[PDB]
This record gives sequence, C-alpha cells and structure tokens, in this order.
Amino acid sequence: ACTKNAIAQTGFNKDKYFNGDVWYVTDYLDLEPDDVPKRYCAALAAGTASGKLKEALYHYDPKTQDTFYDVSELQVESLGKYTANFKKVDKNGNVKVAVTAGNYYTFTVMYADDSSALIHTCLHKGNKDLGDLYAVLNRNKDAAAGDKVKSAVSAATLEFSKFISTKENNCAYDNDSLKSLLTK
Ligand code: HEM
Repeated sequence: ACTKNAIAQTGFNKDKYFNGDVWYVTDYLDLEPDDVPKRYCAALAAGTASGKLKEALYHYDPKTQDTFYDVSELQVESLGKYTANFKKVDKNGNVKVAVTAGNYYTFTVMYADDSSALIHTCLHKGNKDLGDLYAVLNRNKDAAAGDKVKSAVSAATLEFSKFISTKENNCAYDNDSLKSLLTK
C-alpha cells in the first residue's frame, strides 16, 4: 500500500533534472521495508527524447544477480509530479514486457539540485504495489549524501539515518545503456 502524497520541490527545475544524464540511487527507504531487499543497486536516466519526457531505469540485486531495465514515458500531473508507464527491455531497448495497462509508477521530485535529488515513487503492477519508496540520488555514484539532500530528507519528516545505503554492494552500471534507452 502507498500512503504518501509526496510534495514536489518548490521551483523544481525540470530541464536540469531531465537533461539526459544519469542519476544513481545511493540510499533508499521503503515505508513497507519488506517490499524491497536490504542490498540493491539502482540507477536511472531522465530526459526529453524527441519531445517526449522519458526515464530509463536499471535494477540489479547484487546477491541474486536479478537484472532488469525499463523504458518509461512520463505524463505530467503537476510540476515535479509524474505518472509513468514502463516497458521491460533488454539493455538495448528490445521489448521484453510491453507497456501494459495497470503497470505504472508515480514519481515525485521532492528536492533536486545539479548533483543530488530526493524522489518518491509508488510502483503499481496491476493490483500490487511496492509501497512508498524514497530514494536519495546523486550524479556521482560514489557520493556520500551531503547536508543539502539530508536536510530535504528531514524536511519530508523522514530521517536519513534510517535509509539503506547501496554503497557496499560493488554496484557497477552501464551508463551508455541508460542514456540510449531514453530514445527507445
Ligand atoms: C523511477 C527509482 C526507482 C523507480 C522509478 C523504480 C521503478 C520500478 C519499476 C517500474 C519496476 C517494475 C519493472 C518491471 O517489472 O518491468 C520496479 C521493480 C522493482 N523495484 Fe524499483 N524503482 C526504483 C528504485 C528501486 C530501489 C532503490 C529499490 C530497492 C534502490 C527497488 C526495488 C525494486 C524491486 C525489488 C522490484 C521488483 C518488484 C517485483 O518483482 O514485482 N526499486 N521498480
């Protein structure tokens, strides 16, 4: 179940966030913690591709080796708040699971600057969801969370001390695939 109406950043700068580049998840918190593993790797690219707002996602469970990519088309609900479809793809954008009614996620950018961000997502796959999931992002896959994004976590009435870090998993990412998937 999802329980939060995440508030988007006041003055969110969409062009900077959706610039075609990659964001790495450094830390995450699911309010239903058993919905996601305790060890995980994830990243995304976000950009406009031929006028369309897109995300490309990467998930990797470093223990099981379970790997999947997704291409998402985003619709705007309000500034910084989106509803996204998704199709599961290989790293080259070939479709494994097509866009499907009922497979979507909400995506809210609660805070962002040029290097760091705090997002909320509620994933739905038909009648199931994956709980309220918060993620701390950085442009640099190895960056420790600075005071700015930790402050945003506090401003959301959360505590960064409770987030689970992705940093001790040897995560390695295919940035080229994520960039190219924006077009697919
Ligand atoms: C737009 C940051 C993220 C977004 C938007 C997101 C979105 C998604 C989407 C769209 C799927 C379904 C993929 C498919 O079946 O084709 C998915 C699955 C999954 N995500 Fe995330 N995710 C994000 C971050 C994470 C993180 C950080 C964790 C735990 C850094 C996580 C754990 C999972 C798990 C375990 C699944 C599998 C669910 C299942 O088997 O039903 N995700 N995610």
